Order: sequence, then structure tokens, then C-alpha cells
Amino acid sequence: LITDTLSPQAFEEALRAKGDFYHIHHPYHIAMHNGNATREQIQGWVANRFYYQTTIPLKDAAIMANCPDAQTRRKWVQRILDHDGSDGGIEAWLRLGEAVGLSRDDLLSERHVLPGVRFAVDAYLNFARRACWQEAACSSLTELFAPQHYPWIKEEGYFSFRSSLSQANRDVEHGLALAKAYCDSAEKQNRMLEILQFKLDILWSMLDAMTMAYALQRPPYHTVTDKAAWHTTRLVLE
Amino acid sequence: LITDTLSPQAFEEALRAKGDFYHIHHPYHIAMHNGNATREQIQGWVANRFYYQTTIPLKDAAIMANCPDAQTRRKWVQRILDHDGSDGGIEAWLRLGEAVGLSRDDLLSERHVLPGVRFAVDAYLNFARRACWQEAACSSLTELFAPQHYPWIKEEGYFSFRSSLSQANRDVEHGLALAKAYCDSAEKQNRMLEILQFKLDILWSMLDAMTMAYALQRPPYHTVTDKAAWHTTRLVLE
Ligand SMILES: O=C(O)[C@@H]1Cc2c(O)c(O)c3c(c2N1)[C@H](C(=O)O)C[C@H](C(=O)O)N3
Ligand SMILES: O=C(O)[C@@H]1Cc2c(O)c(O)c3c(c2N1)[C@H](C(=O)O)C[C@H](C(=O)O)N3
Repeated sequence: LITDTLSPQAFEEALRAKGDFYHIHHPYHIAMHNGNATREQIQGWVANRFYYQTTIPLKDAAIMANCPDAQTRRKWVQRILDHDGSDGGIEAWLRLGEAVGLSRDDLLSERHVLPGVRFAVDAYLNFARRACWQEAACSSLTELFAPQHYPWIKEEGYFSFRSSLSQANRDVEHGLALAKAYCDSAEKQNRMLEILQFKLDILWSMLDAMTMAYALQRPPYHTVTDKAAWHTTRLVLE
Repeated sequence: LITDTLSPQAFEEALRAKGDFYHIHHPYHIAMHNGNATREQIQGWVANRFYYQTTIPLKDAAIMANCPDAQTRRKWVQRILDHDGSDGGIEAWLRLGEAVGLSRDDLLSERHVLPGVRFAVDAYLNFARRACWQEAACSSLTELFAPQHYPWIKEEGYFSFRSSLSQANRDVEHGLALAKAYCDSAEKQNRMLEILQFKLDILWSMLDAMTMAYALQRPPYHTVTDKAAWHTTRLVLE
């Protein structure tokens, strides 16, 4: 609970300290990168993570819509080009889907997206729509915290995904530099740390939803049906 | 998947059929009303449900803000008076909190609210903000689907809560009558069923979050800390 404004370097350290709560520490993530995850768990992960990825560009556009500074927009738009392509990351993820046995329609349809994942992700969007652009922009800085096994995974799609993700052009540090410039009072600094925590909560909550469904055999409505019964529509956009 | 517009009576039956997915069928809810719930589970439930309750009036006001029909507003505002009082339901829930051993500050602070609960609830609000008023209004119709044991529970607060909830004046059927009037095409009807499913998903997801935290010993960041580390702020409103 910051009492006296921290310096920019010290603030950066505090922000980086929040990485301790990054989602790589979630048992579900651990199990996937341990090879202890089942195939159900893997396909679930890709389908659900895809929703996040298709939301990012909407989230970034929301930020731009709220940002009257042309130079900031000139940088921010590169995030949208990265995701949308013109291949792009959405496309790269479609290839990973294929590699793990899911069709493009399976993914594009968003039919497999668990409501807990949806709500967590949409929270990110709705923050970006409503928050001052600086705050929303800064929340992107968690990207700084970043099979075989699984023989059944198609090498070619994989490498394809891994590879497309590697040509992104956005300035991943932008959020950080902004936060250090913008958060120049104790009050802003504490609030920024809480915004970071919000973002970390989104990522952890996505994984909790996946844990319940694919690892604990407790998907939505499991006591009442064996079919997927959850809503599958971005109701206010579609 | 409605192909030919249903009649109003048949549509009502379809809507009521969605009650099969109501949250009373969630293992967490079952355990509470079975007396199989632990005290941790109960206090968690009250603290987390409280967030829903404090959001309802915001949700209802959002609907009104989107509703240029004065007569509709004249009815809808009664929902806000019910919750806000002037005692009201928010107050009634504060008394139940007391009955189960939680202080007013504990509840009002929203500090115990799990992020999964928060995201699910905020989804409701953000739907209400953005959707046409008719759609948002109709989603309220799930209210139509509606300790000892637990000796440690204070009878007086309880009865107090149970009792205040019983003097609400809103027209719980309003959403239904609107849906029957408004949803006069196959397309609107299918969409309304999907909106209902959305609402049901919110309620189930709230309970999943509670299940993970209080029943499966898997609250957020459990692999990294034993303290509550999640964000506790309505960032865009506070
Ligand atoms: O908020 C944002 O705009 C960024 C955009 C983004 C990505 O493109 C990821 O692939 C991506 C993240 C983000 N966040 C995630 C993030 O930290 O938010 C990390 C996650 C991962 O692979 O672990 N991948
Ligand atoms: O969407 C809405 O406006 C209504 C308002 C409301 C309440 O006041 C509840 O107590 C309340 C609900 C709702 N929904 C819940 C709902 O069905 O949405 C049910 C739940 C229960 O006690 O089981 N309690």
C-alpha cells in the first residue's frame, strides 16, 4: 500500500512484482506444460484461449476509441494489425486448433467457450471500453510476464502457430513506459497495481473455469444434462 | 431452435422450461440447503451473493437509462426502491451477514468477493448497459424460477433478512409479459432464450467460483499465497 510516491524505477519493480501472480502458476497451466494434461484439457484450453485472442483486437480498438492522442494511436494500432493480420495471431491460433484436433468452425464459432471464460474475458473488454485510455493501455503490461509431449499433436500446425506468434510488431513495453510516466502519484500507483491485479484475476479465472469443466468433471449444468447448454453468443455485439 | 414463431402461451412454456437450468440445481446450492455446507461455505456464499444484490440496483438503473418509455420506467423504478429501501434488500442482506458472523464492513467493503463472482455479476450489468432495454428487462424473468440447520446462525438476523425480502413491491412477472409482447418472431424468441441462458450462466458461474474457493480449497492464487490477493474494486465506478 504505497504511501509515498515511488520513483519510476521503484514503481516498475512493484509492477513486476505482480508477476508472482501470473497465470503460469495455475495448476492447469502447470499440468499442460508438464504433459500431465489430458487431451480433453488441451483442446478445451485452445478453444477457450481462442476467445481471449479474438477479444484482444476488440479491446485494443476500444482503447483507441478512447484515446485522442494520435501518436499513441499510431503505436496502439499495431496491436490490431498483429492480431488481425494484414496472417495474424487469430489465424495462428486457428492453426494450433487444427494441430490439436479442432476445426476452424469449432473455434470460430466460439461454441466451446465456457461461460466463466467468457465473463472473465468480457470483463477485460468492458474495462477497456469504460476506463480512461491510459489505465486500459497500462493493463496490457502483463504480456511482460511471459508437445511433444502429446504425440497426437500435429507438428506442422504447431510450428505454424508458434511461428506466427513470433512475428508480432507491437511494443510490449508500451504499457510499462506509460505506467511509469502516467502513474506519478501514490494514488495513481496504487490504482495501477489494482488494475494489474484485475488483469491477473482475469487470467486466473479463465483457468479456474477450465479446471472445473475439464479437470474436475464439473462443467456447467453437469447435474442436469450431459450436453453443453451454456450460451454461445456475444449478445450485445452479434 | 424455434423455426416457426410460437404463440405467446407456448413461448412462455419454453421460457419456463429454461428453469431446468436454474441455480438450485448446483451442488453448492444443494449442499447449503442440505445442511452439508460448512460454515466457511456459508459465509462465503453470503459475502459473494451480496455483490449480486448490490449490483441489481445499478443494473436496473442502467435499464431505465436506456428506456424512453415513461410507463415502463414507472414500473421499473420500483425495483430500485425495493433494493435501496426508502429498509430494502441490500439492508436485509446486511442483516443476514450479521446472522452468519460477518460484519457490515465485511460485506459493504466487497473485499471477500471472488473475482469469478465479480466477473459473472458485472457481465449482467454490462449487458444491461448496452442491450436494448427490452432485452435487458426480460432477462429479469429468472426471478420466476424461485438454518437451522446451522445452529450457529443467529435467528434474529435471519428472520430479519427473510422478512425484509418479503416486502418487495416489484412486478416479478413484468419481464415475462414483456417478453411475450416483445418476442413476436421466431428470431426474437430464439434470441430471448439465449439471453435467458446467459442469465442462468451468470448464476451458475457465481456458484462455480464459490465451489472452487470454499469447497475445493482452490481459491485464486492458492499455489502462491494463502492471503486473499484478488482485486477488490469496481475499477470503473470507484
Ligand atoms: O492485454 C493484452 O493486450 C496482451 C495481448 C496478449 C497476447 O497477445 C497474448 O498472446 C497473451 C497475452 C496478452 N495480453 C497474455 C497477457 O499476459 O495478458 C499472456 C498470454 C500468454 O501466452 O501467456 N498471451
Ligand atoms: O435480475 C433481477 O433483477 C432479479 C432481481 C433478483 C433478486 O432480487 C433476487 O433476490 C434474486 C434474483 C434476482 N434477479 C435471482 C434471479 O433469479 O435472478 C434469484 C435469487 C434467488 O434467491 O434464488 N434472488
